[PDB]
Amino acid sequence: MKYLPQQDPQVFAAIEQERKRQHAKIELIASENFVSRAVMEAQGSVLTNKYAEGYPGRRYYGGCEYVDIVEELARERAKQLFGAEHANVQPHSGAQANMAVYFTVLEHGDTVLGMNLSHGGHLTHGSPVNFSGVQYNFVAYGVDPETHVIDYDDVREKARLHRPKLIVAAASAYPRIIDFAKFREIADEVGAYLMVDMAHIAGLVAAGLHPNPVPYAHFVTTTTHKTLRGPRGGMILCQEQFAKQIDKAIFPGIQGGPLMHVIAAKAVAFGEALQDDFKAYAKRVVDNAKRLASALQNEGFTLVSGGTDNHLLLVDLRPQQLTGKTAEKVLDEVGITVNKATIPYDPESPFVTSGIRIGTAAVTTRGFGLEEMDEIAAIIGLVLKNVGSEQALEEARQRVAALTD
Amino acid sequence: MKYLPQQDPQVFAAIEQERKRQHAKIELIASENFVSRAVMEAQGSVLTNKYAEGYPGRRYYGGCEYVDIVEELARERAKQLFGAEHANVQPHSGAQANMAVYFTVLEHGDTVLGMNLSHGGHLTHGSPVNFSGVQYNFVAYGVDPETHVIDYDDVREKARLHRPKLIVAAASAYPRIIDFAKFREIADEVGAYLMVDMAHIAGLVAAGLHPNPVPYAHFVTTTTHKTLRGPRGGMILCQEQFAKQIDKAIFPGIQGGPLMHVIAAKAVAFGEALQDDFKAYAKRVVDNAKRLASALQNEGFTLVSGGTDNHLLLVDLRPQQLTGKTAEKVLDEVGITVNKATIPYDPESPFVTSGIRIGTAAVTTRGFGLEEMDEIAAIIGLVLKNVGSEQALEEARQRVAALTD
Repeated sequence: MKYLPQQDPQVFAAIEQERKRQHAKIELIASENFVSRAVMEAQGSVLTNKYAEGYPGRRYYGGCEYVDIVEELARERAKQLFGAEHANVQPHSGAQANMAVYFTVLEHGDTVLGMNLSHGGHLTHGSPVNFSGVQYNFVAYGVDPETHVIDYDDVREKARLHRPKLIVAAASAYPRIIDFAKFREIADEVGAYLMVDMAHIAGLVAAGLHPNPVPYAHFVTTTTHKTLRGPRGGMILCQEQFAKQIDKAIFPGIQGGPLMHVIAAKAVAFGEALQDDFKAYAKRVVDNAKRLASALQNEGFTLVSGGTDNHLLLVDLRPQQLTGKTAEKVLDEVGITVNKATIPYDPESPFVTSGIRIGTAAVTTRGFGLEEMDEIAAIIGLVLKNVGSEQALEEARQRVAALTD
Repeated sequence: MKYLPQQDPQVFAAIEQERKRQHAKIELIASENFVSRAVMEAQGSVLTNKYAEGYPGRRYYGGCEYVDIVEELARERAKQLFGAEHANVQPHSGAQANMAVYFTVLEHGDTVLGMNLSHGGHLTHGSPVNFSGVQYNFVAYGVDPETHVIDYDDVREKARLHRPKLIVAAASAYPRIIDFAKFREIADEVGAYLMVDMAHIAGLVAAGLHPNPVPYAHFVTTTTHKTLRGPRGGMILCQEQFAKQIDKAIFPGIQGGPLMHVIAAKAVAFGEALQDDFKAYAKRVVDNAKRLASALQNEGFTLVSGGTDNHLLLVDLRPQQLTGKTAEKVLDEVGITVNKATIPYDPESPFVTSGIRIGTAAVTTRGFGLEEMDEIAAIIGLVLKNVGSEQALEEARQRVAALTD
């Protein structure tokens, strides 16, 4: 940076702290990643100055010729990446992408069937303190209490009983492959739309390491900042038959001016994802997650569903008589960042929990491999088996530092 | 830029076109401005990598110590700038800022009273194709058909008749000072909340050139990218008594992860606005708008309300037998960017219109003054009085080029 240090010493100092923090810690938040310098440059461009309500070639402001090129690059590369008939790259966030789809096909009070929030479902999949659960009548399907895999007979029974207008598949904390074919079959049975929220798994889908929801879903929503490794924002994919309706839902429905600089950054991230090396990266994410899972089991930890098919895993800490809150706190003390997480049929509140959620997307981006996964698991074991030993915690601290250089 | 040119030639070429476009054109879109290099650097920072759901010191993710500092700088500087008891700097946009306030105090189907959309009111103030008009029952107050000033007796009558739960004041195309005291008096009479959407005038308010709505309104919403000259986004100001409710409306109500890099950029923009030179700038914006108004009248143009008290003006093109659409198109041909705009009691559709909307915030930022205002008015006169003369249009083109260097 050149201008920020002089203009705003306070903001610059805080940003610099954050930058150094991102290098020093072992970042295991499943939803996080590190974007490229190109992506950041796009976000830091003069495109923030441009009002561009509407869509390419159909704007409500003149002078959009070039931001049109940018948005179209984003849309076309997204369509290449996922094989979708239509893309809307304007959603400000995952929240707004989901909001727009709901706005398109539902009226206030309509019944929607989503994943149980304590079993992996997201806040925007029906929380009663979120717009989703306040605006619409959400019911939930669950995972099997033993396997922790989605119970498709439960999905089917809930759908047949409650007759939702929309079924939502996908999750913020589900460590196994989702069967989109079965979701569509159930949706077809009850005459419901199917929406898939692939936010967490979007990069994996792009790399062919998770089945693609696009052929099975009427709508696919996603964020651009998780496994897709792009800027912070949302996107909607859909068949051509819903394109007009989806576009109208975003604008003039639920948003105004799009963030053209962020859309530029989306285009850049999609360009990166189209490359062979992104596919290799995504494989290492999944490989690393399996390795970390196995290594954690070797340390004596129980994992939700007994492992992982994707980028993320959940540790069930009940055998160690620890809460997720306690584990999160102590791992923070040694420089390892995780989330506390509710496990299926968790006896604890969502504010305490019996689990931690871990993902490998971020550490994989920084070049961590299988050996690093073994060491991360060993450090977690050292810490969680010795929460009362300051010497153990200091050793962990030193081993964390050794990993991050 | 260093990394974008190599990584993504296509995106870089389009951004470069846009940058050069921003220099070449006379940008008169009332809602636009040019942000500083510091603001852009903040947006282009690694803060995009950080999930920070929740609020400073009360996050749902660890490792937020430094992004907390950034958000708090934004909130505290906003409170300094506007004298508000509470700020929420998380809204992704003006749309979401407004959405959050509505979510806080209204239930589905509640009556809201806003400014007539063809008289200056915004899309999010009750359009039937926007969430506002679909989710809530909007009624409208109008301006006087002769003076084009808000008819406060009409505000009062509509409020007393329809008994709204919320009254919205403020506008996307109102060229005069709004009387917030009178709005609060009417709101008090009918037991309604008052929300002021100061998006357009926020920079002017910060510089003491427009009365501050904060003391009169229960909620004040704004964008950060118009006269405030910040990054693209939203903000809500309110009294302490609504702070918890407003914060909960943004999260977990209507959004997820905030854009921490954009929040950094907001902090920077607020820092700039706190400086003496921003106050001088804002005065020049208003001075330039008055000068441009007077110069346009000298050219024989009729202005909505007969002039301006702020950054923007509307030309009523009916005396010239031109539509706003025609004027917008031909001005585009010579390198002047305006919007077509509905005038009060416009005989034309909102897609054709009888007016153009012009603002001086952007040209003032690039250093234009009173002499430049005279020339801009003279060029507009030359063009709009000679729409069929290619030689006149080429002369205009050359005079536009002379202004932008």
